[PDB]
Amino acid sequence: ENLYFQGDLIVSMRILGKKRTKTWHKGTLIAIQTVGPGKKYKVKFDNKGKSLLSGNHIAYDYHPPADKLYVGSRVVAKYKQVWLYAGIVAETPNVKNKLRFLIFFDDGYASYVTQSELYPICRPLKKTWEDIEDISCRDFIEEYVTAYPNRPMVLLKSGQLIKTEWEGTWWKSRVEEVDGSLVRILFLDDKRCEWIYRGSTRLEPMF
Repeated sequence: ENLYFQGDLIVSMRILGKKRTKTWHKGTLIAIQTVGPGKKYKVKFDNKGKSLLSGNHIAYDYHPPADKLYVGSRVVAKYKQVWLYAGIVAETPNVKNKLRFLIFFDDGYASYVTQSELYPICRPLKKTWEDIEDISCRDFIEEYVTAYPNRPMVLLKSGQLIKTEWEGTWWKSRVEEVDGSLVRILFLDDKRCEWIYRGSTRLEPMF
């Protein structure tokens, strides 16, 4: 069946859709199609083309109120070239994170963002992490979200020497900076930095 309405979605609304690049882009919802119990959403993007997308691959083009965001909420967020990329809410605003949202992006990256940097996915899966492609990231997120608020983390201080994983091996590294539940690691040989979640198994003390 072709529908005009489905939940709070309405044909002709402006929306965000996930392109094959895995980045998300502005478009118009031009059809809603059902095949038995399944639903698909046809989006005409502003620049490039039409896609027929599942409901977990479209997002509303507004910022959600804080009371609709939980740990485990499926979102699209500003990713640092600024793109929109999918992720999971790991923390909501509190004193210890200076009232920011912590996002775990689908590729394993973590960042603090503000409400104005977030968009809600329209039809998230019941287990929101189940559409994370990478099995290792998917399993990590499942454990994190379901164990929350029980969060094993390593206490780290600037100047501390540790081993950090990159491309499957351990590297000598130094803590450069700490920000909430994130640590900025300097890889000593490569002399570049990366922000990493303090409960990541990439930090040798967590492994």
